[PDB]
Amino acid sequence: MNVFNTASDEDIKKGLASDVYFERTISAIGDKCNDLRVAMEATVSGPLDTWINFTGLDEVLKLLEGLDVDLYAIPEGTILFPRDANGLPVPFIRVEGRYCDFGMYETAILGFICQASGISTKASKVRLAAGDSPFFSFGIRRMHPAISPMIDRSAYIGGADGVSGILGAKLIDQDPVGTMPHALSIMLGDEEAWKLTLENTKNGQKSVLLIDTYMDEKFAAIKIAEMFDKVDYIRLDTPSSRRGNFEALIREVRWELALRGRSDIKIMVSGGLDENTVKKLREAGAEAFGVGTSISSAKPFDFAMDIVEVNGKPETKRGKMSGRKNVLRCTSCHRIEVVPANVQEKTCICGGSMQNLLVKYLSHGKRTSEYPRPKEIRSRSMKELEYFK
Amino acid sequence: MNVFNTASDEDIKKGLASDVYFERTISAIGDKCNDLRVAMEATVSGPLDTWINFTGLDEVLKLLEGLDVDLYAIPEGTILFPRDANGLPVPFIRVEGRYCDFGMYETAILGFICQASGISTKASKVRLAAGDSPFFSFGIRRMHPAISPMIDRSAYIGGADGVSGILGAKLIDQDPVGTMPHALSIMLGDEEAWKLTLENTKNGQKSVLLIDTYMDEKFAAIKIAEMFDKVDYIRLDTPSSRRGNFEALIREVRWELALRGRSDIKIMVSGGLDENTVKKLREAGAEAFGVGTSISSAKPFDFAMDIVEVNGKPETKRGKMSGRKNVLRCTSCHRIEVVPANVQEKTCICGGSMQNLLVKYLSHGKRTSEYPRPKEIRSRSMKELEYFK
Amino acid sequence: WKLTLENTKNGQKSVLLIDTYMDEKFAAIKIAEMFDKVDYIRLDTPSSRRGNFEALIREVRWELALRGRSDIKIMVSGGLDENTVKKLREAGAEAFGVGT
Amino acid sequence: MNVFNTASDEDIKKGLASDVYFERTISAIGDKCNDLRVAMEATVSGPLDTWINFTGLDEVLKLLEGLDVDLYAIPEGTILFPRDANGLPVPFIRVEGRYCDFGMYETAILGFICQASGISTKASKVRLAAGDSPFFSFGIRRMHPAISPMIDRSAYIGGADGVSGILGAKLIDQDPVGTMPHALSIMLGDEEAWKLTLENTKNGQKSVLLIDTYMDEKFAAIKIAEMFDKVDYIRLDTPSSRRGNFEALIREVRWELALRGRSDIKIMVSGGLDENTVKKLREAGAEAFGVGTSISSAKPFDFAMDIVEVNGKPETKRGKMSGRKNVLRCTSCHRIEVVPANVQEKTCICGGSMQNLLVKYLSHGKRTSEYPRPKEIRSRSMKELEYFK
Ligand SMILES: O=P(O)(O)OC[C@H]1C[C@H](OP(=O)(O)OP(=O)(O)O)[C@H](O)[C@@H]1O
Ligand SMILES: O=P(O)(O)OC[C@H]1C[C@H](OP(=O)(O)OP(=O)(O)O)[C@H](O)[C@@H]1O
Ligand SMILES: O=P(O)(O)OC[C@H]1C[C@H](OP(=O)(O)OP(=O)(O)O)[C@H](O)[C@@H]1O
Ligand SMILES: O=P(O)(O)OC[C@H]1C[C@H](OP(=O)(O)OP(=O)(O)O)[C@H](O)[C@@H]1O
Repeated sequence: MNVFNTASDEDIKKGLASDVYFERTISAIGDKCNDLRVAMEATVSGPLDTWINFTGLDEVLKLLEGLDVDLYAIPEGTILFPRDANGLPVPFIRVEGRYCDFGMYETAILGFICQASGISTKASKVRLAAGDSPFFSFGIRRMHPAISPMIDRSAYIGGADGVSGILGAKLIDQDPVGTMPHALSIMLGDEEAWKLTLENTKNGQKSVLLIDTYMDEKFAAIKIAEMFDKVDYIRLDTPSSRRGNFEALIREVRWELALRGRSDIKIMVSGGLDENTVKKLREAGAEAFGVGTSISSAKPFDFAMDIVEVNGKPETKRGKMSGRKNVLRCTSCHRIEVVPANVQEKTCICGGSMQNLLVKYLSHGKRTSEYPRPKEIRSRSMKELEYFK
Repeated sequence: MNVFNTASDEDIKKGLASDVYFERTISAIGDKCNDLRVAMEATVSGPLDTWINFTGLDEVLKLLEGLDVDLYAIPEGTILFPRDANGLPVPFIRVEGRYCDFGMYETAILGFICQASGISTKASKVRLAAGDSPFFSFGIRRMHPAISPMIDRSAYIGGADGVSGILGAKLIDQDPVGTMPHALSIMLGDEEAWKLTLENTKNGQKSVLLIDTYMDEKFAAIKIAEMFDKVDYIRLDTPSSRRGNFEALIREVRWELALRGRSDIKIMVSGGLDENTVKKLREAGAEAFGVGTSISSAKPFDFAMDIVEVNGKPETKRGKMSGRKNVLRCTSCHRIEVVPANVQEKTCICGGSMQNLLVKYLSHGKRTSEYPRPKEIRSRSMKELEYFK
Repeated sequence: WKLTLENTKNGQKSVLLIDTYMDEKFAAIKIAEMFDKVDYIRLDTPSSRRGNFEALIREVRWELALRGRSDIKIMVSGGLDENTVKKLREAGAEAFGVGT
Repeated sequence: MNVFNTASDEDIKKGLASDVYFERTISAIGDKCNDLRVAMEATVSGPLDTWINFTGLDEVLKLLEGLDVDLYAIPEGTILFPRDANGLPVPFIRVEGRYCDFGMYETAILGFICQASGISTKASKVRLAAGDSPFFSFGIRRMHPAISPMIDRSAYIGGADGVSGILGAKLIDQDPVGTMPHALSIMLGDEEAWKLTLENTKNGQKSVLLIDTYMDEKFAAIKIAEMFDKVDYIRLDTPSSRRGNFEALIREVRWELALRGRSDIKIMVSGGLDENTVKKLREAGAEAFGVGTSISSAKPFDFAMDIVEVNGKPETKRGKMSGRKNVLRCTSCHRIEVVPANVQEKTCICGGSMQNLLVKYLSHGKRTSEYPRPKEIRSRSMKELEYFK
């Protein structure tokens, strides 16, 4: 109950950020609440035609910490498919305890991993397409500001080299990235805007000039070459109506610059980009990318949380598989097999042994380890992404 | 800088929930900041093959209130296309003042109207498809909890009769909606779960029994008919793997019940529904719908904010149209024409006059009127939706 | 443009090719504030620059009207069909150059 | 200004075969005409999803010869893509001189290389499909007679073994090809027509009998086998309405003939054929092909001519790349790189060096060499086609 239409940390920790049916149900359970011990696993019902970059667990731990519950989960930054080598739904997190003790957090728990995972996953796809070239997350403006930090966080972990959001950058412990806007050229004109921008580019940072405000990207690039020398990048946000063939335009520009002996001036692009768009433009000559919407508004994975066991006995509903289970992965080929919890390791043909990926993060509500910082996590994520081409 | 990865009301009001390039630019503008008066209009670059249910302005006013800026906008709950009768981009909100005075809020302003509008718009499409039958917003679990209230808000305004979120319901001033979950049947069994659920259904509320936990929807429905009498609804969340032909199953169930003289038992459905899904199931016999994901994770409209005027003179970049402008609509056929601000009304062939829709909400940072409550807004929205079949 | 206007004769309408160097939009504004008796503005916009020709024509027509020059008609050419011509005429074009 | 609606050699040399805007413009340039030295290169805007067999330069030289202009160009019969290994538009001909001196010839210059190149290119595709079997150009009847010779010329150079046009054949210095028409059978009947045709087949030429006039190709073939002995070919122009499955019919015919010990009688086909049609029929058993329309009316490449330099300084418009340039090709793999004129050779990975393909054909209006005859050119063309499967 704050200024904007949002739930505060307090609200979500109090369980006010959830569906009423939960508390109403717990209430209905009454005295029986004490003798109701369950284990619930979270699986992906959502898109199965893609792998996923798991992200958002950090938020889950911050919420369940303190409650008398054991919590297992796959570490953020891991990349794998929603179904194992044999089509078994893979459980990303498991929670054990009194149903009534944490049941009202289903809503929040899902929310913390659904949207985030979609975001980190899209960034990963974009990462693969950007290759050795850098791309940055510029999409918070597309979503509610209240969640601007988690977006950049997942984007970063997903593979984004940098991030534009102030708070998101703070969260990942990196300096925000940002270039002069069109606004500047509209108010002061290109010449004065570029001068101001070059004069104000500081530290170990590269100068970048926005050139599609008024002129034709081609002639704007020439004008800049003959007007300034120390300019690292030329950024193009070319209006879609002007974007007849972006690839061709980038080439035209690159040739014109080389002709004037300025092949040193790199080219950056932004505005409505994908893994697809990014890949084709990088092949055209682009070396820096600004990616937003496609990542920030990435569709969320449809995670579901279900009781898979009741007071030690396997129990579920139709469409779900009962029993607590582990997620074994080949330390070599990364083959994955979902198995019953009473199986820790297994022999993986080709490579070696399959060890469990599901790690215990909470024990009786207490953190079993120190949670990794974002940079550490995206570090894992990139090694992880290496296995997907 | 709070517990979860979110920006607090304080953070966003301080402008910490934005791209660094803004402050960095303002800073670069320096002394010139005082003599830089601009007017920026917000237009939809996003999906143009659809109309839109504008929503989120409330958040914008709560943010800009206090600043020396005049603000015009189309009222939330209005429904129209992103381009006028002649393909001119329609401006949904206009802001006038010193660029440096509010420039850092571009990020937040967009975020407040992009995601929300997508949500309210999808709910509207779902509304049209539900007809006289009720549908509720059950999708917050799919997104970050921090924004669970704004989601239900837009969903409600979009046409949802009810909402499941606790905070969202508080915000719209309506009681949250919710039915017994599968969890209850897994822990206590159907028989005991249905009894508990019927015993705990109170007030002017209708009883609803979740029947797809263990049995076949068909036989579960029969068992319920011969077991209880006062049961208003039968809810089916049938697992997709069991959903061979949902329509056919609903019919099978409805016939079986009628045969046993229980045609009074209505049928509710939920789980992966659209305007499409909802329409076909309503034709099959469903009378109540639970809709989530499709609405809560609805793609956002790609709003852009651009300077359209500088110190009284028309000014913009390529791909944008300069000058402050009004949005005139036929009070009859609702034909829309974007025109230069110096045109208040116009004659609309067929019907009568075209009046301006862009209303001044803030004058020098002060609210020019009392903002409508959600119910009032969705009331407008439904009259508005009436014009679209 | 000066040469072209100076050499337009007889019962003929002046037409200025504006997509050589600038952005059609700003080139149109520059022309409005620079010359008065100009009957047409011709756009042969390179395909690589033709992201959405229809939208560009509109942008241009609005900009000109804003400056009270709605009298300046718009002509188009370059890779046109019955299809292309029909959609551009609906966008605002009033003269077409059709070849290939 | 002659009998038919055509421009005579005189008319085109006088520049009457062009758009008025040229002379009108030159005139407008006036006194400035003397100090306007430009270099214009011709590039393909046209179809880029295919390689091209350049043809028509011969006509260009015959027109520009005499004028004070230097002219470089890729030799006719060369085959390559419109864009180099890196997507740079490839210039096929360059002209240097006073703009006013030759500017009015843009129209004609393009016309000479646009239509022709399309024709030679299609013939090349047909060549590849005909394999070691011969195909002839029979399509002049589809286009205006005034240009019947240039059509056969390009068709020949493209790979056609022979040509039907009288003048075109004269131009390539080969005897025209031609078989008895249906007309003969309609006027005299098959029996008398075939006799006449066999009696009048002379020199080192093969007898060919048109058999689809009256009978069923199958029985007509049998009748011919048992009626004549020295018959080299059986030609089928089967009406499309009778062409249920041409491939199957050819087989039926070939079997019937073999059964009667006449497998020596080869089969020729014609009428609405492509690279596709030709390939499938050759696999069915056809050994000779008559191809017209598809080649004679082949779509033209959309060549454009643009000033790429003005008085020694690089200059162009948007969408074009400035500066005079060379077209380097790997003498091995035939990799192509468009480069600035000040680069003659380059090292081509894999194979060896890349030499320039753009050759100087005119120097101050004077031929720098003796132009190759058609046969010589198509000889080059076939070696050239060898690199494309
Ligand atoms: O999140 P980003 O990747 O930065 O892009 C978000 C918007 C903006 C950009 O268009 P605009 O520049 O707003 O205009 P237009 O659609 O005309 O190209 C792009 O086409 C997307 O629709
Ligand atoms: O937001 P909602 O409309 O409620 O639905 C969100 C999820 C859940 C439901 O599937 P599950 O019941 O989780 O399982 P399954 O996919 O197997 O049907 C549906 O198919 C969507 O994927
Ligand atoms: O016969 P017309 O209708 O006049 O047009 C013929 C060519 C030229 C024009 O392109 P260019 O201006 O040559 O270049 P681009 O293809 O890059 O647009 C058009 O796209 C056609 O391909
Ligand atoms: O240039 P050519 O390859 O020789 O073909 C040109 C025409 C003639 C032939 O049909 P006809 O024999 O005129 O009649 P039909 O279409 O009925 O087969 C073929 O189908 C093409 O349409």
